[PDB]
Amino acid sequence: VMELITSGDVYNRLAKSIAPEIYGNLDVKKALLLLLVGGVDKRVGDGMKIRGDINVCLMGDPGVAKSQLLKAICKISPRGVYTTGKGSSGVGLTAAVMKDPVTDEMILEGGALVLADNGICCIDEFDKMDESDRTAIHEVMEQQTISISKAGINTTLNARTSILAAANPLYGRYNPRLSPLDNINLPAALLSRFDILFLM
DNA sequence: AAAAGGCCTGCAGGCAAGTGCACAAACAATACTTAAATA
Ligand SMILES: Nc1ncnc2c1ncn2[C@@H]1O[C@H](COP(=O)(O)OP(=O)(O)OP(O)(O)=S)[C@@H](O)[C@H]1O
Repeated sequence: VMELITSGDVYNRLAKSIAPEIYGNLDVKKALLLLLVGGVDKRVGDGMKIRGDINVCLMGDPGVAKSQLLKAICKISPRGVYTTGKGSSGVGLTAAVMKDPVTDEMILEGGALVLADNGICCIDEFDKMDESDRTAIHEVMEQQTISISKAGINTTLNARTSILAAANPLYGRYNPRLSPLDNINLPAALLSRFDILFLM
């Protein structure tokens, strides 16, 4: 580590060595560096916690190869996990609980997110994620708290996670005639939870 | 085998494309009125 700190340019060094198979769009790789490092927080004590994690989202077309960037990152991040928008249903991605009848206890069956705790959740096709399911993610902005009160079980399960998403303009490639945030169908109550938006 | 939690798809939630068009006013010159020139 001392070797690295001495080797200099470490910031832009990693900013280059990230995604070391693709050249260009340096800025988004910069943001990905900032995400994977994360590592801040404010448990204010005797009061409100503050998520010190990053929620960066994209926007573009297949030509951007953003799914490759996701493979890159959540391969580079320890604990990282990948998925798609429609890959896992709502209850599939958040959590599924079984009231174990043997000891009548709580079993958590690997919600994508809880698996994602202390890791970066890669997400594709976030536009088609069936906004009725956008509630779970929307829940994630309020990090490390996924509360579920159904089927005789009413308890919480925390997931320290940073979410990386990949979206598409609804009109395909892009609508020049229309303003931004039209291309980006996401209701502002989602952007405001995101920190960085990178339309490409 | 059916009744009770949960989640998937048929009905339509909806509205801009868009043409018809039924409102209006001068409209272009109607139809007729009234002063003048000639026997
Ligand atoms: N800067 C780049 N360096 C190397 N390959 C690139 C670069 N930009 C695009 N590509 C290529 O673009 C191809 C398209 O990748 P895809 O995963 O299909 O795109 P994408 O990530 O799905 O974008 P979305 O999610 O459809 S918007 C990849 O296989 C890359 O090889």
